[PDB]
Amino acid sequence: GLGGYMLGSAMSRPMIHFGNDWEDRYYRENMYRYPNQVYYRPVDQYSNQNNFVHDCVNITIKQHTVTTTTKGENFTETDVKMMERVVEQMCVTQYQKESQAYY
Repeated sequence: GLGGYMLGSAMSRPMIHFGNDWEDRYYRENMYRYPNQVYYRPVDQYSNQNNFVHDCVNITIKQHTVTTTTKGENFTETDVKMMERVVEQMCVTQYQKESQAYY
């Protein structure tokens, strides 16, 4: 749970076309190191994905930096920015089992 949320047991690595070839490659080359689990606050009612993705691209990104750097990993500012796109996806990629209606 992590308290307020559902840290789902695992989810898929997304694939995302960044609009630049090397930003696609940057993420893809890194998708192994990147999260395999994210928090989600469920869009039961609120609606637009960005509104709930707030607590994700906040607290998931924190919990995949702080808690990964703890073992001696380190994701750069760029690694983190790349992860934003993946975390907005993953949070939905999880609850998509309803929210394919929304996304």
